Amino acid sequence: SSNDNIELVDFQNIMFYGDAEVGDNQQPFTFILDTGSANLWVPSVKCTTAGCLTKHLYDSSKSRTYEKDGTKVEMNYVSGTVSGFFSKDLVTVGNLSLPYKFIEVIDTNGFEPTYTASTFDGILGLGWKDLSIGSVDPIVVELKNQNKIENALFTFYLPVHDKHTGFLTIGGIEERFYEGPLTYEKLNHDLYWQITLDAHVGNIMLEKANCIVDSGTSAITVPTDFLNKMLQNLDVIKVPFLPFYVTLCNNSKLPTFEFTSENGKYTLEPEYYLQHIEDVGPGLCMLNIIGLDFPVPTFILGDPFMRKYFTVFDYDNHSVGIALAKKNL
Ligand SMILES: CCCCCc1ccc(C(=O)N(Cc2ccc(N(C)c3ccncc3)cc2)C2CCN(CCC(C)C)CC2)cc1
Repeated sequence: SSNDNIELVDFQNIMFYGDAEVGDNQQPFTFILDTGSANLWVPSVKCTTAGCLTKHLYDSSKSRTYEKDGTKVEMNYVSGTVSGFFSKDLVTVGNLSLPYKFIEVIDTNGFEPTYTASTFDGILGLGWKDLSIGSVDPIVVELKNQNKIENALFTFYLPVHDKHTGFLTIGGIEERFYEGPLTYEKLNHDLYWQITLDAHVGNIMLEKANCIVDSGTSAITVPTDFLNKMLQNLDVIKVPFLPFYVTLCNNSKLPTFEFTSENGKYTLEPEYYLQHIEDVGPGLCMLNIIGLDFPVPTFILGDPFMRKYFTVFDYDNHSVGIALAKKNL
């Protein structure tokens, strides 16, 4: 068949991770595979902060193919800076390798306590060129330019806890991952993977909303007027001053999301967006839904939508393909 398959392992419903390697000595890292960002971030041996000391670390000096670039990278994150510099070396994802401009991270003093909390070493972006720091070409675009993959496209088939493992697949579409038709939705900007759909939840309707498909987000985010409208009378309880909503897991009044285009119709039922706190039926659950206002009405179709729908990200045809994920492998 061909095609590069990268196993996705789940970590307690919050996130999933894939393995990649750096340098020709094959230095192993755990990565967040993030369609909402466009850079490869790797922690350096020269990083000496609590947490870096818990992570797998990059050592340029052990790698014959290291290629100095040193270009300073400064990123003032929300109260605390993340900083490093550019390096080039041989990145290996699955069974493919290529030279790539990544960011060797020196300091993580604004990505805490997030970094130490989780068990990933780095972040690997999969967005578009215009979204990167420096002007780095997307890994998949490059692999196509270097004739290593058939098509400039990747797919996500996400893990489902205690059910199956998952895959990022580079280079072509694999039939085993889905059921039903595979409809395509054209990008409306080459930045995030963003498409135009009509969003409809029972009575509430919003025509031609911007929908970002993003593996790096673990909620469905929703415009706040939408959320407010849609939660009235649902027997849901809002924990005061925090983006959390608590419900019995069997609340039969929970609504289904509806996204429609000319080409297709996508729904996301309660069972896909509930987090189970406890299952002593009727169970306690939280809604995996955040209100979030963008300059333009936007939905972030994150991990919950991707768990149900298999997704194709196509650089060549400037589009996202969506199909129902096979319940099993
Ligand atoms: C070696 C470590 C270096 C990594 C440093 C770092 C780089 C980039 C980002 C970031 O902005 N990211 C990447 C990022 C990915 C995952 C996370 N985490 C870990 C996460 C996600 C979901 N749930 C829990 C935790 C944090 C940050 C953002 C996240 C928000 N995205 C929203 C896009 C939306 C479509 C508008 C844009 C990209 C953070 C830290």
